[PDB]
Amino acid sequence: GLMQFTLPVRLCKEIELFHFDIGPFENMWPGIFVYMVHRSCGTSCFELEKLCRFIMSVKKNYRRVPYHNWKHAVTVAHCMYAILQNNHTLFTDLERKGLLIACLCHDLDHRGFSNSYLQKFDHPLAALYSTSTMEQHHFSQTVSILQLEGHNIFSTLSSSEYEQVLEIIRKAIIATDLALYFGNRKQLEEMYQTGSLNLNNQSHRDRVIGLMMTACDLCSVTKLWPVTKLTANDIYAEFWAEGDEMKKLGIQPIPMMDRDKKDEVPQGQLGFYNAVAIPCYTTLTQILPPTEPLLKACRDNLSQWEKVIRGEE
Ligand SMILES: Cc1oc(-c2ccccc2)nc1CCn1ccn(-c2ccnn2-c2ccccc2)c1=O
Ligand SMILES: [Mg+2]
Ligand SMILES: [Zn+2]
Repeated sequence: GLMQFTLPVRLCKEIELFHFDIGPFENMWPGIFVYMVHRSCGTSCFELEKLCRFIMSVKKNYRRVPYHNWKHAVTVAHCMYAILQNNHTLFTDLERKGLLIACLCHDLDHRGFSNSYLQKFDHPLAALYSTSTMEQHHFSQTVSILQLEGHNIFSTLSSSEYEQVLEIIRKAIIATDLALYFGNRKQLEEMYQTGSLNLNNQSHRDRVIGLMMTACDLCSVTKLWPVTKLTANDIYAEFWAEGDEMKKLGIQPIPMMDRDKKDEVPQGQLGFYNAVAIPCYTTLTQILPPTEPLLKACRDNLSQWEKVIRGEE
């Protein structure tokens, strides 16, 4: 109870900022997450013994892949922490509980391959889950870990509160399927502009939480340039492995996954910022004004990719 987590001064200050990088010391990431739960949710939200056992089981079930790894899980949870802390009174007690856990669990047991590669491979998961294949798997893995003895961090919730929080986590994790993002943002855009957007309407909250999940998931594009640029290498390390595996199935991959087309990465990032990232943080900033620093950092990184193309870096 009286056992707080405390970070060194630089981390205590910088963790509050959207653009915080969790650093290369893996052994500090569990402490960083508990710190964020305690400040976001409270020292009472979870039994520390159960939370610590949940965290280490989640870590164990992330794989040693270039990008979709334990560091990504904690990075996405921190972006959610920053949004929740800058939007104090907008979110319920259960929502703050659910979303930090949802973010930590959102890519559980990722193999570094897209839904599309699972389908073309004819992976068993593609027969079990026809759409949002990996995301249904990520939710399935979350429930499994929650049901390990001593791992049920929600035990002190009532039956209906427990069902509500698992429903928050399920929708939050499905929403990280980027294929669903385009339509979710368009609906939120129309709702905001026509003025029909209502945060007491559960279906509306669900959409807002979905966009928050996309925003946290894409948050590598909202870091300082050197972090964004170095994270890009890990992202493309996976894309190019998938492209290799597409070639082994006798299918030319999209250029984004074809390592022979490394040259075109700068223009590819531009399209992505313009088509996905900037739209995402613009709509998020309209709905939740205090998330504007994510939009600003994203615009700064767009400007940096424009400089790469112009030969200035
Ligand atoms: C559209 C395009 O075309 C090229 C390209 C490159 C080289 C040659 C020819 C084309 N590159 C891109 C953009 C690449 N791209 C896609 C998602 N992310 C991303 C950013 C943060 N998270 N994620 C993310 C990663 C995995 C899964 C989900 C999300 C990302 O960087
Ligand atoms: Mg994912
Ligand atoms: Zn992710």
